[PDB]
Amino acid sequence: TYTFDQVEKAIEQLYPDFTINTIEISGEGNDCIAYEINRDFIFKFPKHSRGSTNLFNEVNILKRIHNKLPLPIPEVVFTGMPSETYQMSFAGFTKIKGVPLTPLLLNNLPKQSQNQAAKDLARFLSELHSINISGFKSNLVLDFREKINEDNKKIKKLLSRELKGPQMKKVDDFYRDILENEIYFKYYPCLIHNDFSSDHILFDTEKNTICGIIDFGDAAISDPDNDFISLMEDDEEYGMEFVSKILNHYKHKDIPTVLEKYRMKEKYWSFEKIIYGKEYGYMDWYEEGLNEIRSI
Ligand SMILES: NC[C@H]1O[C@H](O[C@H]2[C@H](O)[C@@H](O[C@H]3O[C@H](CO)[C@@H](O)[C@H](N)[C@H]3O)[C@H](N)C[C@@H]2N)[C@H](O)[C@@H](O)[C@@H]1O
Ligand SMILES: O=c1c(O)c(-c2ccc(O)c(O)c2)oc2cc(O)cc(O)c12
Ligand SMILES: [Cl-]
Repeated sequence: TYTFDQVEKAIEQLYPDFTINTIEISGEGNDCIAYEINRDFIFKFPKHSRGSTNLFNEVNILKRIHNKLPLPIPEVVFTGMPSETYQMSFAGFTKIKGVPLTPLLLNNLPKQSQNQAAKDLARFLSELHSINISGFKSNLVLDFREKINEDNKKIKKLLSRELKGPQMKKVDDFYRDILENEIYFKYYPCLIHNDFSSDHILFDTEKNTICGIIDFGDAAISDPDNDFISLMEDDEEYGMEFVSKILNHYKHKDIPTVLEKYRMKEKYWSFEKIIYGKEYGYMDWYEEGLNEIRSI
């Protein structure tokens, strides 16, 4: 964690001409804390080394796709420096004014506004997924089969003395079932947002139109279907019906596939909670995942 004195000092070092008048905490994620500075900029500071690589990733991707997208995205204006601890010490982005398009907010909109929102997200995704990926930096590729095998290995290392025989057999089976299913690894890899959820979609209540996409730190080259299944959850997201509208504008050509990927992903969450948990020292996510795994 950081003091305001630390943030200001960090920025002053690299941007001595930049006058800081105001600084307040803007937000906080698992990877970075955000500061709003002079009410003009969002500055992200990594909470840890791992978070710093997401920050570093966001900056590189945003630089590459700048003015290629049909909706406003953060623009990099300030960058920090690498250390032995952080790949990037901080970054300052233009602030995009607006509020998040919550499930609540969306469902209260004129049926036309909802439909237009679905159209704007579709064409945003269409152009993003169309961006030319050759000449893209290292690390950017996220091969799904590589991910699952690596995860499987991790679950095995973590849970071998935590599960009983029948319970681990269930784990093996699930991972077996995933890996022997071609549709998961068959996609054309494209540049994807990879955390495309309602809290990263900023909305203009005056125009009743989406006015920005934020938080590219998870972006990668992978399965573009990821950017639909993330919006499709019923608890914290928009739901299968609204995403379906988005799918039509996208001109999507295998929607049951999208659906099959959604359901697999929802089941898979227990395992991510174990892994993401253990890695981020979230003993709460680990125990939840562990308890879920010891069940249905
Ligand atoms: N909270 C409970 C929910 O958790 C996940 O969904 C949420 C994601 O976790 C969020 O993203 C954060 O966590 C990810 C790792 O999980 C990170 O990669 C990402 N950078 C983070 O911003 C995203 N913004 C919203 C989405 N609804 C599960 O899928 C969902 O079933 C479950 O109900
Ligand atoms: O410009 C930004 C902005 O406005 C918001 C934002 C976030 C949550 C809110 O509830 C809100 O009202 C605004 O955050 C961002 C996060 C970024 O990574 C980059 C940005 O540029 C902004
Ligand atoms: Cl300067």
